[PDB]
Amino acid sequence: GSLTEDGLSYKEKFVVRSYEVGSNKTATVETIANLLQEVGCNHAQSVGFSTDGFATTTTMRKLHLIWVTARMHIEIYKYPAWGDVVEIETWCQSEGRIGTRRDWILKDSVTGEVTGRATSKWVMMNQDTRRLQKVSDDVRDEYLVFCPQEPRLAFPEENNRSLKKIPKLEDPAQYSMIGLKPRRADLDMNQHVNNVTYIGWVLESIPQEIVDTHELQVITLDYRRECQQDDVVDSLTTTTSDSQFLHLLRLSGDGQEINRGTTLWRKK
Amino acid sequence: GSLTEDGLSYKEKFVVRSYEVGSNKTATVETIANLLQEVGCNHAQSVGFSTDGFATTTTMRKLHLIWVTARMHIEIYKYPAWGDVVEIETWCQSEGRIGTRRDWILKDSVTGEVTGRATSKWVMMNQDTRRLQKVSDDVRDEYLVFCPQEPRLAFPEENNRSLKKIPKLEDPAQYSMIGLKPRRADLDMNQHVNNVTYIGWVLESIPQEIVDTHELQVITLDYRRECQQDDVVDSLTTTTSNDSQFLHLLRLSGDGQEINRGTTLWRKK
Ligand SMILES: O=C(c1c(F)cccc1F)N1CCCC1
Ligand SMILES: O=C(c1c(F)cccc1F)N1CCCC1
Ligand SMILES: O=C(c1c(F)cccc1F)N1CCCC1
Ligand SMILES: O=C(c1c(F)cccc1F)N1CCCC1
Repeated sequence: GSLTEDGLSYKEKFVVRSYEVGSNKTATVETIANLLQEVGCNHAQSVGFSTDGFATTTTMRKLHLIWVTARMHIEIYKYPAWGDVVEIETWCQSEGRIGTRRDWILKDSVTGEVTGRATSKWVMMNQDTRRLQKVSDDVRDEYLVFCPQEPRLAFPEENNRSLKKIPKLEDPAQYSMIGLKPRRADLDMNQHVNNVTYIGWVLESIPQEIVDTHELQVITLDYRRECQQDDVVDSLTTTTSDSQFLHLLRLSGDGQEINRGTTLWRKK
Repeated sequence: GSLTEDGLSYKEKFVVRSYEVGSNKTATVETIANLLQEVGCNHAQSVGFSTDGFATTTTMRKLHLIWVTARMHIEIYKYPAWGDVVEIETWCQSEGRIGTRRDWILKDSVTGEVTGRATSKWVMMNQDTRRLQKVSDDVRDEYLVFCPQEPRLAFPEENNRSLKKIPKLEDPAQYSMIGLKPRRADLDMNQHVNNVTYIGWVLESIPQEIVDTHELQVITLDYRRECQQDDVVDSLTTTTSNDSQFLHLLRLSGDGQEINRGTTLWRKK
């Protein structure tokens, strides 16, 4: 991978691996999400930011401040097949004192056509107290020189799927997958659960008949709380309708919410 | 990746990814195992085999026969760091009518030194009845032209740790991780649990203090029964021992039917 000619975005090519594909011989949404996360790491390394998923500066490290994902939105038109090369382009943009946004464009290396796109909202948080805070001007100026100055949105449409309010699922849920625990392969280098695992856990409550006859087109996921290594999760789904679903991840014991989201599927 | 000059082995280079590393900022043993599996797929594709992990010929497809892993053995000297390029070389060899063997050599692309090695035993099985069978001569002659004729072993040693008999763990186990279920990310393109998942499940019963102070040097794993998508697994570990050795057992949570048995060796960091 490498920064583009203007140094305001990053591109990387990936060959789809054998263990990265689902039952339709194409990459899973979790493989796509892992690749967006990997290209985001390489963009942060290529410009001197901390490489560990938190994209910190020496100022943030001193203050014990990290960037955390608050929302992930992904739309896939064509899943790359096993052996195919996918080219992902990523860039960041400041959203004032609210936080940062990271966008992605997925393309077929052979045809050059857009096969998918993603957007994510990141917030500043103290790693110890887990207390969110507004972005300070000392921090803003450190990353602004690596962002395009004019708006560059992967999802430009005025009021679109990526910025909608997600409601809380009402009990009883139509579908559920209970007793979900993370293993060591689900943890990152800092022993925290990888944000791609939450996507897999959300999709675990989608019935197999939907997976066998439909393809996932859109997924929006809000991150409210983190799941610890020794926590147990319950995944809940209800049909709100193409097939649309409302999702909810909550701790198995007290029922504390960790995630909420929506998925949209198309008939194959 | 590509077949070597003689067409009797395959090489491929991989860059270690950010989500592929553990707490030490180096590749996990499951990432290594996934890469050996990927280079094995590409070797099978480069010479005309099925590619779905079963390495089948038109003869094997007609008879509903597949190749399945019976044993996996891995020894790692240095785990590649995040960003490092690892070069893996793989080849196959016939073991008479017992089955096939697939071997691997892991090297650092910059230094050219051997950082790891693996060996695996594969058996012929009917897809439907799940009944093992000896390798027929019609099948042998279809893959023998893609194998070295003289023996080429990743583990040559006269007395080596890849061919030892593994005993069955006695209850009560010293350690255990109970209620392990596979999710959709644990399944392959044919909806079966990926062989690498069993390795992760075995390591789940190893206490965190061992993982934090030791590095995994050797892992031997026997595959006895497959875990279905809706099965639940219990992982059991007991210390058999500067080095730490463990005896492992994977069994179904209900009836206690054995699915895997193995051994791990760890050295102090
Ligand atoms: O400060 C950055 C960042 C950037 F603004 C440009 C390039 C690389 C970076 F890590 N980020 C905040 C969270 C999302 C990424
Ligand atoms: O505490 C978290 C969080 C995390 F810090 C890591 C993983 C998942 C999480 F929900 N958040 C609150 C603000 C949005 C993210
Ligand atoms: O028949 C093969 C094979 C081979 F013998 C040479 C090259 C590629 C192959 F898939 N195998 C069966 C078990 C796994 C390897
Ligand atoms: O029943 C299995 C098996 C399988 F066929 C697929 C996956 C895991 C398994 F333990 N075996 C019998 C001896 C060789 C492996």
